[PDB]
Amino acid sequence: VMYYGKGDVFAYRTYLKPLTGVRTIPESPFSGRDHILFGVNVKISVGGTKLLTSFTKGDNSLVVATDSMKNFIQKHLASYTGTTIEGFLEYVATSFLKKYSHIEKISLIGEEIPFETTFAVKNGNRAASELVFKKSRNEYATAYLNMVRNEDNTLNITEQQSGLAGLQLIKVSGNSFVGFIRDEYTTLPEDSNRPLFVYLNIKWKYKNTEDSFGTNPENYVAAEQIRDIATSVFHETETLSIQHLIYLIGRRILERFPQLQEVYFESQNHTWDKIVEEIPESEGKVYTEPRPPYGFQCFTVTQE
Amino acid sequence: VMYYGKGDVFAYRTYLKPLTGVRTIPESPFSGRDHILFGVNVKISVGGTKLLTSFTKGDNSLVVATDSMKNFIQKHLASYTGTTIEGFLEYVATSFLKKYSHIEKISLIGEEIPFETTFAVKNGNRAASELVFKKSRNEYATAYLNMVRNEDNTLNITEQQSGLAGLQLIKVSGNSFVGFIRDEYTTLPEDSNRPLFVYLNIKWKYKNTEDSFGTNPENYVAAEQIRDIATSVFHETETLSIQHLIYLIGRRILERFPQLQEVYFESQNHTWDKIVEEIPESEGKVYTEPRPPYGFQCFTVTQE
Amino acid sequence: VMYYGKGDVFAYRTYLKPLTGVRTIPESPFSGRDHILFGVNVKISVGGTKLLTSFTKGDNSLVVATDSMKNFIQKHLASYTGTTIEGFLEYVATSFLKKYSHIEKISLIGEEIPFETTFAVKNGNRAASELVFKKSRNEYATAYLNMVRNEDNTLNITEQQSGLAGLQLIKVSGNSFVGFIRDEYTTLPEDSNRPLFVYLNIKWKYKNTEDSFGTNPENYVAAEQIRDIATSVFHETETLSIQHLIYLIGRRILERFPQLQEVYFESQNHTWDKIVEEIPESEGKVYTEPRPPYGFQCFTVTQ
Amino acid sequence: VMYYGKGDVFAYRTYLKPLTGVRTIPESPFSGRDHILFGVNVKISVGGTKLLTSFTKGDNSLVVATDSMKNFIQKHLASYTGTTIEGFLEYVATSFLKKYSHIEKISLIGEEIPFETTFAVKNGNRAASELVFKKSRNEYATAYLNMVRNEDNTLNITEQQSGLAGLQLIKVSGNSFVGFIRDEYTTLPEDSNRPLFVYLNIKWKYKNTEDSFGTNPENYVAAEQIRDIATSVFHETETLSIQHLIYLIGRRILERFPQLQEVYFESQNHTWDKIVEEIPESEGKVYTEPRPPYGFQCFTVTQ
Ligand SMILES: O=c1[nH]c(=O)c2nn[nH]c2[nH]1
Ligand SMILES: O=c1[nH]c(=O)c2nn[nH]c2[nH]1
Ligand SMILES: O=c1[nH]c(=O)c2nn[nH]c2[nH]1
Ligand SMILES: O=c1[nH]c(=O)c2nn[nH]c2[nH]1
Ligand SMILES: [K+]
Ligand SMILES: [K+]
Repeated sequence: VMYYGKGDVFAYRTYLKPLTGVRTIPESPFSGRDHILFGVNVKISVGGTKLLTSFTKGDNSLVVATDSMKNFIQKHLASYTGTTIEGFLEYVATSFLKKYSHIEKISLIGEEIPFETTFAVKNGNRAASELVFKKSRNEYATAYLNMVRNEDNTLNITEQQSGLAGLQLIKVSGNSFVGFIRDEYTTLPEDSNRPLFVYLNIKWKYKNTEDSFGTNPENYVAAEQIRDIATSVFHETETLSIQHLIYLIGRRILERFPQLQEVYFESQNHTWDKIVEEIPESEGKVYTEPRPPYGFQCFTVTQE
Repeated sequence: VMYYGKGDVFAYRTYLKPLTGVRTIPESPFSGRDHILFGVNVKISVGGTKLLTSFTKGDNSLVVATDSMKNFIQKHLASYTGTTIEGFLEYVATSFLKKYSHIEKISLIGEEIPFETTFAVKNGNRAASELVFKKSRNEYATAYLNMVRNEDNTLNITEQQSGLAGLQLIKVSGNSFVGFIRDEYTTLPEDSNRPLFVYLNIKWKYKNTEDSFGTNPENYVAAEQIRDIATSVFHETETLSIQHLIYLIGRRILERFPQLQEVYFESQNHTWDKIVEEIPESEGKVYTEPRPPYGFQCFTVTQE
Repeated sequence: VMYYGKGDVFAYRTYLKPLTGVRTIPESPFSGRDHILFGVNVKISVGGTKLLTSFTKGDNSLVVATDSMKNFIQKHLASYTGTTIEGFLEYVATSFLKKYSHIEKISLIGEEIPFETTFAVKNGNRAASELVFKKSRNEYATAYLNMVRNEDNTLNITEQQSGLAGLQLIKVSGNSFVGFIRDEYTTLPEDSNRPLFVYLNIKWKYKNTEDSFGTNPENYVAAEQIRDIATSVFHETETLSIQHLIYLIGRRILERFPQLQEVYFESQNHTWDKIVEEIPESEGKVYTEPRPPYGFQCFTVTQ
Repeated sequence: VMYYGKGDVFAYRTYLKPLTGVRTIPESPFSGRDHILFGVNVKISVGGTKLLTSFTKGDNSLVVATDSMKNFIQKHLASYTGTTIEGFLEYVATSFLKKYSHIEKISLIGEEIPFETTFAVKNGNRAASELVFKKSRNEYATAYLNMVRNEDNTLNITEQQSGLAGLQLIKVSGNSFVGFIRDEYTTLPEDSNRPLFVYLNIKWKYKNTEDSFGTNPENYVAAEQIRDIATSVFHETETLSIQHLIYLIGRRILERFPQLQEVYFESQNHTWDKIVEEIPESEGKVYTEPRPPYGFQCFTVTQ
């Protein structure tokens, strides 16, 4: 292996072109993005056979400084005329390979830095502010792109993936975990009604990479829509396990977005431990945080 | 000093009595709390002269185990019939001093563990779920209560404070920082239009402790309402500094809630560094994260 | 309350004057610091009645920018000719009040950013490198100082405290927790031999603030020495609780350092849950991490 | 992809069999581990075609609960008679596949939870305590293993890697970064003498997986030895970049350990920004923390 690059390249852009013209689904009100404020955290990795002597001999002649990669990304966010993180990565990648002909491969990650709207009173009414936003440390969209230079100096995308990370969902009832193996290693009781708490990271891959860019926005799959599918399916389903839930989420995603080829889940179980099972004159209960060990699941659903 | 206790006592309750009957303000739609899910992280500290030998001699005779304090808190969340974190702390404190007559002082912190609503489709329409909620790692309500046992075995509250913590607000324009001291230590340029990014922790104290409990909910001051005041005032104000902003927020809080005696702010400056000042054919700009050092302000506004 | 300032002012200096000739105690090999690399994270807070209009009116006329306070701290680390964090804070505080006559109060915290030695082969044998150091995320020294301007324009230190933060110690055996209250709320079993795991933050105050500066190193109390007292006392003591342990650590500190007036402890309990009590043909056991709730204690011992 | 498992399975064992008799290298004093306290954080992942319906149908008939995998790991730390994390993973993997015939693949990660010795006064002199240890949040050893069941029902290790994570090293002088591309995107100045601060994660693969287990300790490669090679090489080398440094560390590792097939590096640059270039009557400088963006390098050296 031989790569180098820059991580935590934060870049915040005001007044990116808005995303509109999207295709709606039943599970989501999502209709676009205003883009008054657009934040992204970028990681860039580059490789190429001609970088070998930068390691073996300390020869920096063909080294693009990682600080210069940071400048490149931040300057390109200023000149980007598109509407998605996916399209921003394509713009950076193509531009970088065109600039540096000795680079054979570039890999990019972009993570949304999300902001939410806030309320303000003016002119006699309360409305969402066009100026003041709230930083969110909850779920966020992601994008991944890898591009190569071939022998003829043409460029090709070699992998693209979009995602939603950091979704944390708890369903207070309507979940069971029963019927698992009971042997000399089993101390977990069967539970016909648990408050399942799952962390979800969901990633999708398009059949046609062009649909990821937003240039024809009706073919874009928005992380907001994926989020809303996940919450709807969790609500709708008497869950039998996390494994069962994520399969059903993935099936719904692929049904709503026929332009997707596959969806990949990384899930974790953070369900609370029960303290009080019955409260006089109430349907409530009390729970608390478990010990650190967490279950996890990794699963792909494909159109096939 | 001589105290001991338990921290990170997480407790999650389903179906707490809902908070309703609140008094509204122009800046906020807030109208109550459903309390389908109510999470709190509690810290308890206790003291008393009769605990001295637990330190000086290793005599545990009068030691309530900190693990038992955890049980006490979690069991009392199950039996709590009120509607606020403030009232929950009062219930725990009074109950604990009544149980343990050798304890002279108790201090409690409760921090909300907030959950947000999610969307689900059922019966032909999309609506907010009554079952599936999203864990929020953004701003959260707080409460503080200290109670003492006097010589006659009567109990008194000796300090109460409510709060909002973890609010992170960025205003993209309409903020200046000019006119500060320019001497041999000054390298900061004057800036007539910066994207001010502030972290806010806001705490308030009631004139009458009873109003904090929710028993007559029209006198309660909700953290949600305080949040919405903060965002409105930030939007409304051409800010001249963070100091200027927080004074104005505090004045608005005290005007809207005459039952409050004072409000206290801890603010931090996290404003981004500018990278690109002018973009062809756009009003946008690009910014990035600053170096670690952060400014901060601590300020009290009183009805007087 | 009316204050403002700057936090997370990191400042690293190479080749600070070495601290040498500190009086040793039996529990610790410490006698000084080479200061090839000296790192500190500073927080500065300032107040004064003349700052009122910066809040009430948005008037920045008397505002020293917090960015300028960062420059002030960093430049003063370059000009500091002393040997301790405590003395550096005094130098910053005195200098700032002398510079800015409208400021009536300054509070400073300094937190060591610690670096440990590493091995390098020099002339065929391993020795400590004089160039390569390892950044440590374990325990670190601390210092606090509050200085005011009086009505007669003299400057006065009103509060000083030094400390050791982030010490995490686990003693595998030789600890009990028995005899506590057993009532309706008690589920914890008594334990005559637990692997007590404590986090310790230890703070001390000097009788004479000048001793904190290091100018006469013989009277300086080093956080490294406090660390080694804590480990020695934990080892020597069949503990009966954390409360019992911290009292005994405090007494030993005050006995070793008669120039101190007080020692203050903030401790937390992080003892593991036992999973396997007996292993064939072994004295060992298996444990795991507990649920999140943690006990804590706060206690002052005075000289 | 179709896998599931358990993460953050902490397990602490007292009095694991000591690791002794490891062949030493010049850069390191390491020859063994006392194992009075042995901590590991384990992650387990399992797969098999017979798990399909647990996802597609909600059928838990063939689901080993992830909670039960936690019990399995913790009980096997109690019964483990060997001396290394690598060997513990092999024991868990073999045992799990032998127990659960429907599982075709198991992947394990083990991360050391390191504890350092402390001083106690014993018979009038400081010595290392045999009871009191300090939890370290610095560098730690790692191990990875993937084992499969073949069609003929033999079990086979398909991947093994050991490592050292979290090493943070700063060399105050004797580092340059010059000669890189200067074009429209370049603002970084050349620097002939920077205080290079690197984070290093170093991973190695053995030619013969058995050598990783420690059964013949003479062939075991200890993370402590890798650490000390890295510090020695950093000290000895006038570095020309991180890229140059990690290549040289890798070559030294492979020279010292002919039983290794490869070494893999993940490095990050955290070098401070210079604030004060010259201090009167001193060789020292002042630096501060940079903005967040960090450089990184990934590189394999092969035997
Ligand atoms: O949904 C779950 N899947 C599992 O595999 C599991 N194991 N323990 N609890 C569990 N819950
Ligand atoms: O609002 C601000 N207040 C300050 O005190 C300050 N100092 N630097 N920047 C600043 N911004
Ligand atoms: O040392 C201890 N002190 C306490 O107060 C306590 N409570 N539970 N366990 C404890 N251990
Ligand atoms: O050692 C370094 N390698 C790099 O690639 C680099 N880029 N900026 N600074 C750097 N330092
Ligand atoms: K819709
Ligand atoms: K309203």
